[PDB]
Amino acid sequence: SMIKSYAAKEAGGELEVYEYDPGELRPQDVEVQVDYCGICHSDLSMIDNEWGFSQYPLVAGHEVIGRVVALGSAAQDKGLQVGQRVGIGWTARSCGHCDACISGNQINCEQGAVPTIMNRGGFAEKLRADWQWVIPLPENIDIESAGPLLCGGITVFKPLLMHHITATSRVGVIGIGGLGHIAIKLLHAMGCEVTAFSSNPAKEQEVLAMGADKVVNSRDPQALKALAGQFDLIINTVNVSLDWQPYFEALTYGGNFHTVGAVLTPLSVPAFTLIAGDRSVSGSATGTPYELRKLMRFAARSKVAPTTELFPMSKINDAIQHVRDGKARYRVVLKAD
Amino acid sequence: MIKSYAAKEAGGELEVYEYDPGELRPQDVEVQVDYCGICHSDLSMIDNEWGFSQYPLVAGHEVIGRVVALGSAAQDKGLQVGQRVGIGWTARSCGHCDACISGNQINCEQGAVPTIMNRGGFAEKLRADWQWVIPLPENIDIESAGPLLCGGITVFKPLLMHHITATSRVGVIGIGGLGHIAIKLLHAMGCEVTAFSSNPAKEQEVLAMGADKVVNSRDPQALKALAGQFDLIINTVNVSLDWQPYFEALTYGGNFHTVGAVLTPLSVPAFTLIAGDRSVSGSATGTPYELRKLMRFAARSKVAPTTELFPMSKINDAIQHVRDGKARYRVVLKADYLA
Ligand SMILES: [Zn+2]
Ligand SMILES: [Zn+2]
Ligand SMILES: [Zn+2]
Ligand SMILES: [Zn+2]
Repeated sequence: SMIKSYAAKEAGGELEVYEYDPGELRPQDVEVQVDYCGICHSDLSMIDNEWGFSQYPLVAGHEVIGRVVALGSAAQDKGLQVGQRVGIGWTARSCGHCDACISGNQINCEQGAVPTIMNRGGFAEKLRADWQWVIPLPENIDIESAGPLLCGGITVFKPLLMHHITATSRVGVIGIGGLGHIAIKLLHAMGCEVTAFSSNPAKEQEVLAMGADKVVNSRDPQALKALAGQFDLIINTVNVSLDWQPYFEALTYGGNFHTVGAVLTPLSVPAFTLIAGDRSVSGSATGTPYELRKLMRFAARSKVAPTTELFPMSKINDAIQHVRDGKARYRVVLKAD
Repeated sequence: MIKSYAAKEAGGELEVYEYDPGELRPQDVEVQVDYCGICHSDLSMIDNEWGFSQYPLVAGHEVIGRVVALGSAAQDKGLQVGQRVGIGWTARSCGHCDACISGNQINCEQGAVPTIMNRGGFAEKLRADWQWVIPLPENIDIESAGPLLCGGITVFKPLLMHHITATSRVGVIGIGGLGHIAIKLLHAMGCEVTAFSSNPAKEQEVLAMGADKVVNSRDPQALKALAGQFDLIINTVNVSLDWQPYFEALTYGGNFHTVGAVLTPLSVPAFTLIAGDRSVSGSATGTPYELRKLMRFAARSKVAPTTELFPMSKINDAIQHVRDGKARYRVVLKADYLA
């Protein structure tokens, strides 16, 4: 069989129609027909070979909502049926047997979990992934907006799990873009007291409507100092460098500053600041198959969805440029056409 | 063909609908939609609340977009292909009646044609007469500008009618979709601004909008204490309140002005008007020139509605959000792939 895809033929290149033969389905593989595929900056990073391990032709896309079209020989009794609506996120394969995998922590597999993009992603009519990483979906989920929940959604949901966040938690979110807006929606659904930190507070009382209780300028020193010791958790979602110190001091005792933004400049973390408040600084990215399964359920039940905008896949290069130019409001989703 | 989201029956959900606009009229301008606000007048038209809806119905009348074509007679009318422009409640007027020829086109003697009726902005593209295609300042925020074309002009127009300046003392009844824009605009004009609010929990938020004072509209004695203190009071709510304390809150020569379409007729004692040389007035949307001026003023003063974004592909969710009373404070659709 041939698979029709949109591929980059060189680093930073525009995507071209590219047919490839995937060969026979591996025993653990599931083949999925793409209905929708989100785009995020990680696709751009891979297209651009920002991280140095891209291989060309490169088929990106890792935020897929689609339907099962075929099951490998060892995936025929793994809870999935042909026709079933499913999702595929950033990861497609893990080893299964290392301590991380066998304990249900497959995203941390010791061999390095395999990105979906590496075995050819969702910017295509079809893709394949290991059955463990093919996420079953709730019957009533909104499929047009669900794709980014698999990348951005799980990225901001995971710290809520790691730090045992409940409705009485006081949580701050730095950045109100693609990731930040989903974090605010999820926190609001959890009943938490939510503060957003943004660049432009007055031109974002919109953020209050998203689910924030309070909105503060992310650089305003007096505002930030006044919040000393107030927060159980502050999630950083931006990948630029800020003065982090006031945010560390805004943590209550036992509080956590948690970055899901891949800030390039290392955080400067004074031991005394950690010591004085029994504070922690941590990080994470995407989650396990179980966490993904749980998030999609929670989002469907709570009626939480990312703010998306649809592009036809036939205009995928326009869609990518839209994301590059910072125009996404807030997550671009491709519709397979 | 133009792809749109249309209601097929009164109160129905919107469905993808293609219609043929025919050849561009000589005075028309075709606009590609980038954003379109939603307000309750879209809902009233979808629901046929007023009895003159025609189905299939393409609503939407708060459009920010770009010129994609100029009619033959609209080629030298200040607009260029690619230019960012707005279309509000109105799409056409006759041009030749006393109202139109004098620069009062919204008061067209024949009835100015609503954008909806002409096929509206819940679509990839729409058309309007070039006079009603409002040019925009280069630096305006386009994502939030849409509702200025309807809600904005609605609360701006009484400021023009009553010659409001920074020395004016102005009250605003209601701090929802219309009230919040009124407060922001009045603050940008330097006025002394009082908000009359039914929700005591929103007081700090309303102060933050630009109100100098917030008064509990459910407290009869707070209102009575304000006798004779206001030059203008703008009603933005569409429910029947006791208007009398607000009439009495007007100074001599003062004005009560409703932009709320209250269904219970206002009870207006002649003696109250007489004793203070007071007036009760109303209005809705404005002329092309007033719209042009409002958008310039809003962009320069950085006044923008507080908006909530949905893609147009989620228009039925967005409409339900507005129906359920959740708008905080104006819902805007972002145009996206229409299949
Ligand atoms: Zn492993
Ligand atoms: Zn992603
Ligand atoms: Zn309107
Ligand atoms: Zn006329």
